[PDB]
Amino acid sequence: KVFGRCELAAAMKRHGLDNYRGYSLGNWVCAAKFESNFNTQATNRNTDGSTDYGILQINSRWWCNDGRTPGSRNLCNIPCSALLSSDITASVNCAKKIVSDGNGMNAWVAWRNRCKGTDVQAWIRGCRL
Ligand code: NA
Repeated sequence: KVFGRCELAAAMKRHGLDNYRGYSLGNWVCAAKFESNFNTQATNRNTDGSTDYGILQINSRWWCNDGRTPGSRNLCNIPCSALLSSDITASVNCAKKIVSDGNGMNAWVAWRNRCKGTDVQAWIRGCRL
């Protein structure tokens, strides 16, 4: 599923992300825009052979099992395929675990480089929320 901007904001808010660990909803929508262009089925292979999955490009090195990332962990206890569903539930819930682990949203490179310190509210402007 490919979401509209406001459409995904509304879905993320439904699933408990708005101000989760002090991170406003705009932060989450901005991260998703630059990670996946709002596509639940986005995948990208990393140089170490791990792969990032879904709307927030969660990494099989630590957070899910895909069967082709040797010596990795599965801290969200899920197959990586779970992070590609039209239903954003598994991605939101594993993201809550990642952002709560010490490094906050700096875990997401696109967030650090393109959203952090920006006017992230723009990302929810015009959305019925
Ligand atoms: Na893994």
